Amino acid sequence: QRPERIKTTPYLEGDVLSSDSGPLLSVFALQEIMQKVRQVQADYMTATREVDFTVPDVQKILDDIKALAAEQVYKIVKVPSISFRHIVMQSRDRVLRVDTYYEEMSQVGDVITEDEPEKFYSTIIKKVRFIRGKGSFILHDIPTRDHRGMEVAEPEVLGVEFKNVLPVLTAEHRAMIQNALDGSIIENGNVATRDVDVFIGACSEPVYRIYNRLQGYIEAVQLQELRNSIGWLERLGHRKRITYSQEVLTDFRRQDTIWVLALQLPVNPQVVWDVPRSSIANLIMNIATCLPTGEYIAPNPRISSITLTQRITTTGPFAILTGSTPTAQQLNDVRKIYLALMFPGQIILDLKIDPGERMDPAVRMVAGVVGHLLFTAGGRFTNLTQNMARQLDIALNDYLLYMYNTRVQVNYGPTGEPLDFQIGRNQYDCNVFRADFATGTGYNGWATIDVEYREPAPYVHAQRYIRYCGIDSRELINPTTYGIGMTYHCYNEMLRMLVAAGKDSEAAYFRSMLPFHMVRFARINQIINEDLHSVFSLPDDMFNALLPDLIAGAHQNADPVVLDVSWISLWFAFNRSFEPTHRNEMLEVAPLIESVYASELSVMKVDMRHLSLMQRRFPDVLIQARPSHFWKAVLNDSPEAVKAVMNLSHSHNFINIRDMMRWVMLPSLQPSLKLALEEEAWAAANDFEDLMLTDQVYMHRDMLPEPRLDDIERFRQEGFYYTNMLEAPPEIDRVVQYTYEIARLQANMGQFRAALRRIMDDDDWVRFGGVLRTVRVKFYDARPPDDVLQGLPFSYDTIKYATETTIFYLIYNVEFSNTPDSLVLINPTYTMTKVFINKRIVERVRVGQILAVLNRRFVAYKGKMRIMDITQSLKMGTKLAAPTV
Amino acid sequence: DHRGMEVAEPEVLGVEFKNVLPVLTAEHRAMIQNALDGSIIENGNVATRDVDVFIGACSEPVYRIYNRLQGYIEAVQLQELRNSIGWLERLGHRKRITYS
Repeated sequence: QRPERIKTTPYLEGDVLSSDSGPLLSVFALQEIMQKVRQVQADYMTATREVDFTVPDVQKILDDIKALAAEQVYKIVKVPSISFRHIVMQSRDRVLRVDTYYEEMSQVGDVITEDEPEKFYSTIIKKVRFIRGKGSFILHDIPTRDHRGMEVAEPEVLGVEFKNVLPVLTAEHRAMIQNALDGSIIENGNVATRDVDVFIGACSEPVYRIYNRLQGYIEAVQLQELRNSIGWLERLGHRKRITYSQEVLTDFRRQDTIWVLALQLPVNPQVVWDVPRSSIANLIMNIATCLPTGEYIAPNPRISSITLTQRITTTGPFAILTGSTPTAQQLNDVRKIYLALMFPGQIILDLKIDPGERMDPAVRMVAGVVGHLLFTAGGRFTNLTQNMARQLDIALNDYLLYMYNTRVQVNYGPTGEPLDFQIGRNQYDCNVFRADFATGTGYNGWATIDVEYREPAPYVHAQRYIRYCGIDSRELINPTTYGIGMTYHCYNEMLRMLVAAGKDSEAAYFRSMLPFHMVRFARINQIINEDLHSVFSLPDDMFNALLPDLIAGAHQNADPVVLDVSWISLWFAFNRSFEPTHRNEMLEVAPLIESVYASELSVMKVDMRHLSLMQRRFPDVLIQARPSHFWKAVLNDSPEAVKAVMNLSHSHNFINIRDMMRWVMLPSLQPSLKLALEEEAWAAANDFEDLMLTDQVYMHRDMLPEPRLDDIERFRQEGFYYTNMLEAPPEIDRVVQYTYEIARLQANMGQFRAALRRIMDDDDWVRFGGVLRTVRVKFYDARPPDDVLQGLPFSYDTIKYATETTIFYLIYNVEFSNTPDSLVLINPTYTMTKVFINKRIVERVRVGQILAVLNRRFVAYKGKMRIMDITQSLKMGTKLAAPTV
Repeated sequence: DHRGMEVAEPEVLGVEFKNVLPVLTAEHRAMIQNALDGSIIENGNVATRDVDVFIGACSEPVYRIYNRLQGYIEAVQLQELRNSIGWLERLGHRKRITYS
């Protein structure tokens, strides 16, 4: 089906040794990363905080991330919720109308205190989430009826409840209310073949804001964005060379369907790579979601030995090594070697030292020979540290200087550095094989170009093409040279140096084994340039800057993971090739996962950015705050799958204040429906008055009124009531301004009570500003208890400044038996506290204006329509009919 | 934490005045509280690593020993590990020993 796996000669056919896949290798890498630090901390004495290093189930986390995409942020209801109610007095033509939104809003979060900033942040987040959840809804299949040839909405869909006020009315007011009810006709309702119903109802302003924004977003995002997303998926599949079926997607849209779309494919990769200390997590995710499934193939057994007669056979130089089998640890080290090879700069190999083994000394020398032509230490990226390179150079020197045949002449140089000599009759110089990271003189990438740029990529962050030892992937299909002509510079120099050293049989063996080596790196290049291209790959800037930081020893934010291997593992990995067989199971699903992850991260970031200014806005309320407090507050109300992805390497125990403060400032966002709704709700929540907590609290000595009851029915009709609600605050003059510090200092000196009493006797006003307080609302028909009649804004426990305050509405009731002087007392009663709110909550309104809140325009889809979520169809394998630009 | 900046708790300071607070009057208690709130810790950089620095109380010989130990640690962190590892590498090259 694909021409690069067609084998025409038995040279490339060998027995299967083992197999590996992405889900196994990711868990293996994480386990070997964590076990190393566990062993190091166990062996030596360490002084650090107690943290447990465990390994999670990556497959379950990926499944949870995928399942997160099926959730919906909106609701479909027949009627809107009630937003207005009424309270009926003894009056016959006046009622008290109350807006229910503020009353439900006042009881959402915990009471604000002066010593728990985390609870304050949690309360703010919960209030914003409640506003967003209530705001977003879509109307569908509203009930209507017929009246005089017009379509009239039922009273049920209207957001006003007025059933309890009907009996107390009179004939004229009932007729007026009935006429007002009958007048709310459905606009353009007399025509057929419609799609929406337009009418007039009542709703609160903050909910109306999110409703309008949601309707606008539903109208805006349409087939064009879906076409763009499918086109981007088509380009990505074209790069990945995924096969396509003969089924295509058209742009036909049924007359009874309305699409929604909450995600987009062109994900800004920066949002992924701005997360602090996320290199390990991104690498693990990339291995988990992109690595294919393949098996290891050994070379053909006939390359080493051939038979001329039954008792005459050619013998190879490494017959002892090739007649050996690995153990489990050596197999693990071979897997580590291949894992380091398939990721250039993010994984770096080292050496493992332990005295628990007895190995033949020739194994180390052969490994030192193999490592020079197996690994890369060039001038653009490296696969190993400097120490391993030095050890390999020393091993190569030991192999060269040890002779089991007749000795050849050698001339030593002035310095005592390894490989500093000339060997052989023709005086071949061995100084070029010593490691030099500036040019990569002794390893692969000696005189070859291994990183190039060909075409713009679907992912803008990664544009590089890797070519190990100069092999292009097209050489397996359309070669440009014969079998003899396949070579490159470093390997040829290795062969010539081996010949000059008097070792001819080893040179012949390597010359025979070269094409298998070349084909193996061709397959590795194809794998790294075809399937591993994803968001979680390293950007070009960090990839370029990795090597100079390692050379200079400077601090870097993308420190590679370093693993160790054994000597025989180099030979074992040299005698294998990785040949993929199946593609990854989740290859065509990953971009949706990345989009969901980016959208959740963007929502979290905007929440942090909006909460970061609270200390600057209100200094006295958040004295003991840190960024970590609202960090925990934001993390406590997020999906757990995103947190699991973000904390693969147990990073959250190590971020300090500066790192998270840096991350919040970074301007990168991924737009989505959830982000738009959250931003709109946050914009509606900038005014703290809508959140029902304020600092306009006053104290002024006032008298509970004693009206003259000279005409009982007149007093009943006028609708007398009392409240501590201030319709307008007093002037800036004749008021005094108190502060938390001033009040605390005066209270600690035993002077607060006297000062307040002296102010009160002067008939002035005092403001306890600077501190937000939770406000509640209560209604009373009799005299309220002294807990609220003579309450105070502060409590004695030193004083507590942030104490909740209750606005109370007292309703007067009189009988015919009351004398005109039946409410007067010799000693007056006093009430202290008052609260001013610029909004309008409870109003005394005449019965003729009950239905005067009908000033909102509502559009509702009909009963024949359907609303579907199409975000699950955004898969890589889908191909559209008419291509886009 | 106070007013957006970090302070040191009374325990980490090298004084003991827990048993004198009960008998203090209001002005003296307020003054002591303000003075305690006035102990701001700063951040510093030694051996390309960040540390906290603050003000405390100690006796002269103990402070001298502690200062010498701190200076020795600071000098070690930027020269001695590198010098020792280089010497290990040279000795292992000479005597044919591999050091981990």
